[PDB]
Amino acid sequence: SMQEEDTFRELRIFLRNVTHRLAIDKRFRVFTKPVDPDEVPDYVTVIKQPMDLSSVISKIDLHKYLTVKDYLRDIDLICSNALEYNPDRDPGDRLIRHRACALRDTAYAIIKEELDEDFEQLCEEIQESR
Ligand SMILES: Cc1cc2ccnc(N[C@@H]3CCNC[C@H]3OCC3CCS(=O)(=O)CC3)c2[nH]c1=O
Repeated sequence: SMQEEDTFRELRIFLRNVTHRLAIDKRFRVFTKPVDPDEVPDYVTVIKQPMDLSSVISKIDLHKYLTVKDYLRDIDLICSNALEYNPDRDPGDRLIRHRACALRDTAYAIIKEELDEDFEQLCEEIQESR
């Protein structure tokens, strides 16, 4: 219905705003675009589902997220990919891992403060009806 389409449009607006606020944070620059294979050639072989904030924006615009839970799965993926690919004790690896956890924590904190639980519940119930 028109009301359900209005609901998902509001969701997309909300998700674009959250994602933009993450994307403009200097700490998260490394997560804004896909990994360049010329810089990191074994990434594609090690990480089976690459995810980044530009891919998240594309997925929002392709109507791929019907709930905030589905969106947070991809944010969690950005984080888990970083922990998997950069597991070493070296400062480079430790920096990106800290940034990855910060990205995750920041996304969850924004959502905790600004997502209405009844709005998310509505999204989930519409999704479950399809
Ligand atoms: C998304 C991503 C991008 C990336 C780009 C370059 N190098 C990586 N990993 C290196 C693997 C071996 N040890 C050093 C690591 O690079 C650390 C470096 C810290 C600064 S940063 O801006 O977070 C880019 C990664 C990278 N690992 C990644 O997971």
